[PDB]
Amino acid sequence: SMSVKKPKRDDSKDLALCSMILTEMETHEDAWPFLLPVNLKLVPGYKKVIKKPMDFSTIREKLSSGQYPNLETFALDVRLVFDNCETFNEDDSDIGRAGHNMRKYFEKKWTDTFK
Ligand SMILES: Oc1ccnc2ccccc12
Repeated sequence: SMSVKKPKRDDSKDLALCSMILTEMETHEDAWPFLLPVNLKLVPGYKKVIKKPMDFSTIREKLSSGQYPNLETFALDVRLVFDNCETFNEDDSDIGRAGHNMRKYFEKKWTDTFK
């Protein structure tokens, strides 16, 4: 509360570390469904069903332009990519399995890096 501060976790390397994690996700062989925005003009249903589209290139642009106020807002967008994927794809489909794999990949990097 006012004039009562909790000890400050060092966040000086957060930007660099999130960038490294994102690079690792960008270069994963199962990242191909998530590299660019889904084409809303070519994929029936996507625009109406998925209220907040998100993809790696969009996360990269936001990270590079100071649009994440902290590391948790970055993690929220990454998870949104995989949440959208689960909403729109069957678990037993190529894209569906890719999403599950990528989420697992991300969360271990996240824990190992920050927890
Ligand atoms: O859910 C998806 C993620 C990435 N690409 C997609 C392409 C077509 C239909 C769904 C997709």
